[PDB]
Amino acid sequence: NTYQEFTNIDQAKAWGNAQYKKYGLSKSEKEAIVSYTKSASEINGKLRQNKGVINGFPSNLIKQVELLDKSFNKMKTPENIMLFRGDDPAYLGTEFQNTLLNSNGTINKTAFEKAKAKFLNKDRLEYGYISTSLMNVSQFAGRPIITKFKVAKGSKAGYIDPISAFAGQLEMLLPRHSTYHIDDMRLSSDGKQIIITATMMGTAINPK
Ligand SMILES: NC(=O)c1cccnc1
Repeated sequence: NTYQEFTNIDQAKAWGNAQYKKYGLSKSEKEAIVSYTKSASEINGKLRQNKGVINGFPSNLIKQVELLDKSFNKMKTPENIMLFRGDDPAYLGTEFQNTLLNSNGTINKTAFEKAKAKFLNKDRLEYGYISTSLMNVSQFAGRPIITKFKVAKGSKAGYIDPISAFAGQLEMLLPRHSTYHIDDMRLSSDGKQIIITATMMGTAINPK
């Protein structure tokens, strides 16, 4: 299976904007998505902490989460696509927070081997929503960990960039409680980054 990889910002925006125009999101769904782009770290943090159980959340956050979940009934990718993220060391676990990079700003080889043993050829379940970009955009592309997600035609995925509170992110949102498989992990040419290739399986949250 081949996955569409956008190579040009204008081409990516054109395609994304075309997708967004057809979603027919409701007023309430749009409000929930706007708020997500302002408060994603709080929302995803609480989802991770509680392993996806939202019963104890404030009433307004339950409503927001259920609206985001339901919005994916309208938001699917029309083709196999590649999506991107940049992550900081803690993404690999607490043990990598202050050990992944050496004093030169280069990936420590012992940490890289430990990360490979931990994640290579394994599944990973994410309790939060996954914010991605259509390309490796500048804002996040200098982070030490770059992930390329292979997302199959028909999968829940939404270009929310047109109503995001923030610019330059080419943001495609993926549903919460998604599982992906780490296929490949290697250092970059200059040794400053870990490039991860993963295959998106899909989400366990499927209302309606
Ligand atoms: N960390 C990221 O790559 C990212 C992508 C899109 C929106 N927000 C964050």
